[PDB]
Amino acid sequence: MISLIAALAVDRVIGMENAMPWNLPADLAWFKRNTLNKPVIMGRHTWESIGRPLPGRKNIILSSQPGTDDRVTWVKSVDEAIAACGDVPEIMVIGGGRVYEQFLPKAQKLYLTHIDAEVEGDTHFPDYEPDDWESVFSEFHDADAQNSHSYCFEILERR
Ligand SMILES: NC(=O)c1ccc[n+]([C@@H]2O[C@H](COP(=O)([O-])OP(=O)(O)OC[C@H]3O[C@@H](n4cnc5c(N)ncnc54)[C@H](OP(=O)(O)O)[C@@H]3O)[C@@H](O)[C@H]2O)c1
Ligand SMILES: Nc1nc(=O)c2nc(CNc3ccc(C(=O)N[C@@H](CCC(=O)O)C(=O)O)cc3)cnc2[nH]1
Ligand SMILES: [Mn+2]
Ligand SMILES: [Mn+2]
Repeated sequence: MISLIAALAVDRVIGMENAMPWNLPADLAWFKRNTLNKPVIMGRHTWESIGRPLPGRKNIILSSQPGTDDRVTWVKSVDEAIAACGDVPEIMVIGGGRVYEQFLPKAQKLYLTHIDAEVEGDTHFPDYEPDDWESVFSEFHDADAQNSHSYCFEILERR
């Protein structure tokens, strides 16, 4: 089972200049809760952006080039990435835009954070067919002293 997890600002913006230009500790905490103890697949630019392994998860990096860090697993295709996860119940695809596009056809489940923020982007989440997906969980949070936008956790499952 393949799932995508991502946080989307207005217009599906997910990144700018190889970062997320927001700061929402509560969303990072949701990301960790939903990924811990599962393998995470990411593209090389997202690997660079995070800048270090995510602990407690098997980190699998897609790149056409040989790997440059043996603390993580490097693979050269979608199918190799999936195989490197092994017999696991749930594989978490953690981006970025190019990787999300490739895994979205195989995915059964999306974990999307909808952030009420206007930010210029150079990377987007795929323009996914909404009719394909059932919303099974929604949880809205107002901004607070730690989280300077409102945000909504959503889980969708392919119908
Ligand atoms: N808001 C969020 O939830 C979120 C999540 C993740 C990332 N982001 C943001 O998204 C941006 C990065 O996304 P991006 O689209 O630029 O890059 P990306 O998808 O992270 O990485 C693309 C790279 O991955 C490799 N790759 C992808 N598919 C491959 C395949 N099938 N076979 C082999 N290699 C493959 C290639 O590396 P090579 O060039 O080495 O071949 C490619 O250049 C950053 O701004 C980041 O902060 C945001
Ligand atoms: N919902 C969601 N939010 C994100 O920020 C996000 N980020 C990525 C990729 N980038 C990142 C960047 C940093 C960390 C990170 O530092 N997470 C730590 C923090 C734990 C804590 O803040 O609570 C982790 O252990 O997961 C994870 C992913 C992919 N999907 C996402 N999905
Ligand atoms: Mn806002
Ligand atoms: Mn919805």
